[PDB]
Amino acid sequence: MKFDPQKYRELAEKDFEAAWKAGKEILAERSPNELYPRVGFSFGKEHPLFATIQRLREAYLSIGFSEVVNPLIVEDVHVKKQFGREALAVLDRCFYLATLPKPNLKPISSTLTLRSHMTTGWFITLSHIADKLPLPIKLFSIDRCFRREQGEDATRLYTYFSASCVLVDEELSVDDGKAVAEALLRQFGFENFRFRKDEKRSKYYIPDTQTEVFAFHPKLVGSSTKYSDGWIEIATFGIYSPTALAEYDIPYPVMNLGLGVERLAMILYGYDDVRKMVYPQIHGEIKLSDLDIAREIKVKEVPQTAVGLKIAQSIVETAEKHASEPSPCSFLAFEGEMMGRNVRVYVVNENENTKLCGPAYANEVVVYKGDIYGIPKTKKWRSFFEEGVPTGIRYIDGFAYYAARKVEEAAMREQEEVKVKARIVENLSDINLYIHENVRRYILWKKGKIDVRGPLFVTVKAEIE
Amino acid sequence: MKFDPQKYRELAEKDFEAAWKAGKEILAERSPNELYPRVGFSFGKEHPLFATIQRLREAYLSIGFSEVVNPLIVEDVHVKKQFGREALAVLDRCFYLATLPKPNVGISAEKIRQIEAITKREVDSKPLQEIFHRYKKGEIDGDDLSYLIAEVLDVDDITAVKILDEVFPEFKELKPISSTLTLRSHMTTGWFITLSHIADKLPLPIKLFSIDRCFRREQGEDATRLYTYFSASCVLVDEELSVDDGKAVAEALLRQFGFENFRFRKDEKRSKYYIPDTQTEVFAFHPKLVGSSTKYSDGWIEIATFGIYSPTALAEYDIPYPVMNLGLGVERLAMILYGYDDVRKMVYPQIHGEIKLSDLDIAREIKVKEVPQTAVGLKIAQSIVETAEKHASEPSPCSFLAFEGEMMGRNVRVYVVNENENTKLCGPAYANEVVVYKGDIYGIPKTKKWRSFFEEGVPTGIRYIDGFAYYAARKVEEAAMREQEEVKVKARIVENLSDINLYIHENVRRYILWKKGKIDVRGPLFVTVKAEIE
Amino acid sequence: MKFDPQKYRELAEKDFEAAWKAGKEILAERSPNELYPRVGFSFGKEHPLFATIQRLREAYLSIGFSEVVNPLIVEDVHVKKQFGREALAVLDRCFYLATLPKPNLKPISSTLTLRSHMTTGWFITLSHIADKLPLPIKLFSIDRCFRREQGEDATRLYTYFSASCVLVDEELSVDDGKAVAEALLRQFGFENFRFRKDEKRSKYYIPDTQTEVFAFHPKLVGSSTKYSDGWIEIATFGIYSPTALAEYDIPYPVMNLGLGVERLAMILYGYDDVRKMVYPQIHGEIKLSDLDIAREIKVKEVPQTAVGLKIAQSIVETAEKHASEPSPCSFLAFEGEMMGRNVRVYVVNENENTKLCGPAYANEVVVYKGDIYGIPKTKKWRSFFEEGVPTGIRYIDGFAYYAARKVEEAAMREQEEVKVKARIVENLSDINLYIHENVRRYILWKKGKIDVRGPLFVTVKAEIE
RNA sequence: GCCAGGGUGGCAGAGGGGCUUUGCGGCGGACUUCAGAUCCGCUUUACCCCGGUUCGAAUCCGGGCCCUGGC
Repeated sequence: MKFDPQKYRELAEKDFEAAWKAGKEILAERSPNELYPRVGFSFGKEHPLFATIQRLREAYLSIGFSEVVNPLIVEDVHVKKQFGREALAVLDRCFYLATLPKPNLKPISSTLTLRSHMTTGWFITLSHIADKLPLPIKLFSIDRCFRREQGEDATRLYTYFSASCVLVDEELSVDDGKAVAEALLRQFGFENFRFRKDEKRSKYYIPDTQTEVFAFHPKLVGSSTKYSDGWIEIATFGIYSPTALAEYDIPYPVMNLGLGVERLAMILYGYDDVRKMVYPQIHGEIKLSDLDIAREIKVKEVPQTAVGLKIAQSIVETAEKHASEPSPCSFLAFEGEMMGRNVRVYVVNENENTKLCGPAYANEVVVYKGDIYGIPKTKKWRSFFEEGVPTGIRYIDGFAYYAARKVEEAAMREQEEVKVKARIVENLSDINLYIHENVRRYILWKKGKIDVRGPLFVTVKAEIE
Repeated sequence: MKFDPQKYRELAEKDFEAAWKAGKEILAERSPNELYPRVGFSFGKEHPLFATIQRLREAYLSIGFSEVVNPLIVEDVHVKKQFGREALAVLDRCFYLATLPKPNVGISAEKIRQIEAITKREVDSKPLQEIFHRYKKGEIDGDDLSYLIAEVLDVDDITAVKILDEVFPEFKELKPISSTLTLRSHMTTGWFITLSHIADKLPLPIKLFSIDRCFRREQGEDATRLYTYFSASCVLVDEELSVDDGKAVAEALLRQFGFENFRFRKDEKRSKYYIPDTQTEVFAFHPKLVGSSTKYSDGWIEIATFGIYSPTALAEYDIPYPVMNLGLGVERLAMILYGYDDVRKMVYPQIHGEIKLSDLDIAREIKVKEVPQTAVGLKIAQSIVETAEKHASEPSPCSFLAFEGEMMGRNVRVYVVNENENTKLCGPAYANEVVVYKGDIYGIPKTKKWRSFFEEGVPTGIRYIDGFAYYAARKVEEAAMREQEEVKVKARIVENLSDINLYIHENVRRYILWKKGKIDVRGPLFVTVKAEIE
Repeated sequence: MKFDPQKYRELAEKDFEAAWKAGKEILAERSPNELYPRVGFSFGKEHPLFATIQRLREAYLSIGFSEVVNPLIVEDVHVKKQFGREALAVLDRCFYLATLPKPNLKPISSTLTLRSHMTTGWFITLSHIADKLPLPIKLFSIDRCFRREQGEDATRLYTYFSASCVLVDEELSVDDGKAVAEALLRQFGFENFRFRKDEKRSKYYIPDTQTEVFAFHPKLVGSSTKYSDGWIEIATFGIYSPTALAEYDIPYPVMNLGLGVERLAMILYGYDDVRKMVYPQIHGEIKLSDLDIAREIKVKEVPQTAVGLKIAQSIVETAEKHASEPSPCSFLAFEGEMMGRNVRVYVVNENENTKLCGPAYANEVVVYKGDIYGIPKTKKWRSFFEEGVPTGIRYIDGFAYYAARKVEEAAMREQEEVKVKARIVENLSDINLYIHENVRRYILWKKGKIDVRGPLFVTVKAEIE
């Protein structure tokens, strides 16, 4: 709480030590659900796809290439202008745009298509600058492309990100391509590169320039796949053919290297299935840490009065040392006034030969691997207690609150005697604990279980007058 | 050049000052095209649109929202689910995905095909009535290097393409076929699908954001709208919600971009997917706008919009809780932060010829054509100037000694003179320098009449005599190889850069023209270099 | 609130419109202090110094230079090794490190000094790589330096940040220096550069290489200073002398360009006084937006019961249209049961000839330029209402809550009649409004004022039975 | 959305059924010239897109777009 400088300032000159020790008075007194980790901050988390995209941007910028937004929607005539005759084939893997005619139903296609790869737009862009700006021109762009590859999903998606670039100089060669691929891929952890001529020999690439780049990443050696040797095809590139360049009045050769993001991303953040990486939401991949699930386990009924706390608090203090004495027996826990009149708290076990508290009064709730267990701190369960996140809430701890807050109900009810007992524990409920319905449905969905059980056997009587 | 530590140590330990001055020996003697600005490092620049998007990411992240990738291509059924009846008005402003069907090589064009002479161009090879049939079952793009290179001989596509053109006119009868698939008009269309899968399996509140592309038609014009755009959207999922929660987010978001005051009016559209009376329009005030030419003189501009999804559509996806949705339009925000008036010019500049090259960049591109190739040549010119500088007002004729040394193992002596009389050694334009100012290349002399071109422009540091000098030095150097014995190079008047030995790659030339720039480098240089090589 | 899909899902098929309109039922009902802008998110803000540092890093990286941490604490023998004879002078502007001897008081100096500029550490670093790594070597670093410049503060501080770099190649010249300075400064908005030989001709720089770079920034033209012409000295550089290089076995020339951050930062974020930029906290520069001050203006006593709200709410609805009728007069506002018994709310003015409500019942509280005003939405005050942030809380609005929550006190008090009236308003208090003591001390410190005054003249009687 | 004047080559802007401006600038060449000017040759003979009238349209009529004096 807000204190007074002087007080402590002067109170210090007298006896420092006792002044220091006094400090503890400013610290707040926290109720159950106001304690860690039932309380904590949060923070946004980014998507591996996008993250990688940004990483790609800086990568490209880190090597001279300036950013550009290339045309996305274009007329198929462009694709035709680029692939000479082989263009008919290409237009099959591409989509077209169809609109709905204004009824004064049935969609009407148009010559408009979405670019399959970045290269379709490059020529459009380069046409306006290849002859005006000073050479060498280095441009790059990381945007969306659309492709109808068989029109499936099991293999690939309809929309992907291309991390493309183009180099424009008087003299170029398959070498400049290799050069860029390296500089780019190195910044991502790749260490060794191998280039092999692409067989499909696409017509838009000067015959025999089209290459396929293979890179070595240590993060892949020993991978649960064929990429075990560490290598993978990561990018392709070539030099545009004078044919296509001419279609747009571009006088100089052009080197174009383009890499698929989704793949890099999977490699970078360790995903096996593209779809499960980019669309985790849909493919049920939602996840919460043990710590998070912990924070979600809260007390249901907590003493409202400041007295109730110090009451249930004691209720526990007793059963901690007297959970042995054979019953019938009794121990006074608390004595004081609340709201208006004195009260006494009792803890016993009316049953014959046995123990005051059940063998599970001191079991702690802890989370681990997605499960909410209820277990005694025994060398047996250790691991769970040293790799999971313990709630810090024990059976008694959780019960006592129900008790204390219960006499509180009678206090303002005019009563004079309350019987709050508890035998078995078949869930969190029986222990004055809960979790939001959404986290329940969570654990359920994640096929996780909640083994919160055990014989508590603990009764508490209180009398107000 | 490299030196020796030991040496320099043992010389400095005794006679310091002497070592110091002796340092100059390690520096390099740069030739003309090796001096600033003729040389420079380069760095890449970011595109404003993308830049803004990155900021947006951070901005959202900074306020608790987590990134996500919503579904982009979706079945219009979803729209119909989100707008109830009015769903029609929308789907008309949307694009549908059409695709080319396969050329049915049977039935329709099989009967009237096997009645004539199928193929003639010697190709033979067993009837690929099956390999060409797999084309109706499932093929691709790079499959053209499968039914040719490995079928009827002929590598890759040396004949693969034409055998399809001159033998099968069927391919030129294809037309895209519409479908039920579309391209989201706004991030919202995809939010329902994404939220459907988690709105109840994750802890509340749920804060998700995504900055991705969307598509929409609008009078099919660019000066009225754009075909594709970016939406920096977000959704807030919690039990209790009110437009307040929408305002708060908006503020906390825009506040990271400068805006200092916000106002929220209700949107008259009252869209169906939003609870009635919640679809708010958010207006924010940003300084950069105040006192501007745009319609945002006062500083206020509608920057985003938001509402609370109608429990009607939530059900269409089994979402029990209410959800808040705020959507910022990227391009605009970009335009503001980076000062652009016209969207189109902002994002697609290259196409709209909004290219530019600062003065310094032009200066850097102005090189020196003829440059001495020998360590001797340089000195020759350096001196040719050295003398041409001193003896500048000597009534013609006359002559002066410039350089006397050995070049390629043959003594040489170069001189600077003037043939005519009744004048001075060098023209009144020998001292002019090439400076770049406001996009033009000038050939002016330092004067209180030109100050503005030296304190705002960027001097190349090259003067007529400098450029020329280097030219001559080459000539004399060339003769020292042609084994000649007397070359007298001369330069009268200057019309352009050529008459000075200065040139600029063609593209830069074209750049200047495309920008309506002028190169005014004229003047009477008048100078000759007589060099006797033995 | 959490609704049921089916219900609305089916309820929709019947009559959509009425279903849609029904939606408003899930929206939360917000109390006064739960409304915007009395509620809102927050977010960290970065420091212009650091921000600039980072900008510098990327700048350097953007041009090939790799990062390095150079020695900060070093023996003055190094400075000596570097400045030949002129070193005695240099050691005056530098600090030394002194420790306290272990008493089995009086600090004991040592030969240890903190680097004044980056150059002191460079040689140390370069010595280990200049001959091993492949040329050209490009390194940079942006860290702290210490200097005893006259030992003041009015002119400069004891600690500053250097944005330094070094280039190591076989052939170098004052040109490479200029080149780097440009590439670097351009990325920050500078457009034109001019270099002039530095007079001090420091001995560690090959005689006549030491240069001073001047850059032109449009953001400066028309500045409230001599930097009006747009130019400013931004960085200095040179080529190390063979003398010093030899002291560390470095065989090749070295170009070193170093720029002062604090200055760039001021230029970038528009600060006139260094100290007020980097240490704003100390030099009392704390600031809050009108919007922020707004959020801080809250209601002090708000109706606890759901009834109280709809009560005071009406209390206002009446005085909105009946704040005219001459008094004595009366108007019934609300009639209903709360907690257990019916109640009626009355609003009048027992005084002779006058008006029911004071001429200031409808004045809105709004913030502007750091001041909390209380004014009527009149064409006169417009600006304030269109450039400041209006609370949305009007005199009545704020009072009514006090009223409603007041009958609420009598309701659970057994009473049967409450007189809640209000005449003058000499502050927020008199209007059931407040601001945390820290914001008060704020406005005070910022010499801002709170003109919340005006004749409210409004009484409210309620009777429970 | 609505009255109307109009939508010509790299730039400006005259005319108006087919022949047709002009100036600037540019492209190449010529000069006894010591200063920013001089002369000769030069382009795709230019006038949105779809129809209509016609022997013939950039110049006449309808529709789709673009600037503007305006509602």
